[PDB]
Amino acid sequence: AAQTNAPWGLARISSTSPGTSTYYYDESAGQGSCVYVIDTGIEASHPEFEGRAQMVKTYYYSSRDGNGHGTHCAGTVGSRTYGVAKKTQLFGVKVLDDNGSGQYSTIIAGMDFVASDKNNRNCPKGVVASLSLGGGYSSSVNSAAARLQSSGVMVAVAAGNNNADARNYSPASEPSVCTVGASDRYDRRSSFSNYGSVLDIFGPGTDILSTWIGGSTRSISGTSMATPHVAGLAAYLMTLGKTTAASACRYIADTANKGDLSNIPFGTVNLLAYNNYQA
Ligand SMILES: [Eu+2]
Ligand SMILES: [Eu+2]
Repeated sequence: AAQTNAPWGLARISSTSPGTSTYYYDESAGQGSCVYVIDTGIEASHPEFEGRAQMVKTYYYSSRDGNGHGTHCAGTVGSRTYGVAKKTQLFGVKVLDDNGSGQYSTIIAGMDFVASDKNNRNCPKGVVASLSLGGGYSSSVNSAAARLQSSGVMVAVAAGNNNADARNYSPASEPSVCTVGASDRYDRRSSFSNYGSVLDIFGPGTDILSTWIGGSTRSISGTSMATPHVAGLAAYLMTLGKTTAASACRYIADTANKGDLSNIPFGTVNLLAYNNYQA
């Protein structure tokens, strides 16, 4: 399948070079997989989700996304026009308030929730969790992310936006999950992206168009935007049978575009997520 005039990040993940505008992908499109988006919520009524999104848990007064951040990330995973895995099922867990903030105890509870809730869901091709959030180092937050991965869920987390070594941020610094940095449309590391030995992979993160609340769309930047590209790619690859939740991060790294990025400090991987699609 081919999507013409696609957002640049979708085109980039299906090409060996920058500057293309068509997203090439297999028609299976992540069907049979499930992605939990652990964030500010998802506006599940947005037409771009086609009935494939639902809220399953909130830690606040309402399950509504009053911010937009979670709806944008969910759109990059699996919306029709803006998503990597256009037929996946999306589940929202609201651990962040409508200002985009949340306490570590609530974030931990949301990860433990997903590890249990997945046993109630029909996800024959596998389960992914996308965490576009983080803060200062906490061993308890890292441990919760490690538990979620060990339970059989592919965990993708943002590296952080501090232009610093990700070893001082959580859950980015947990080795056992998939820690995602950001790149721009010219194959440079995004100017805000964290780096360091704990990063596993880069994805598109500067000027990413996706869904927004009120049935709208908007372009924003961050490692929060790169993370759902990798989460959606994992769901897509699991549906094709190429990898499993336990090994998806390693498979993505082994099959990535290598050496294409500039402004990568010594000691950080030079790997950009790539779907290896061949018609
Ligand atoms: Eu190349
Ligand atoms: Eu890792």
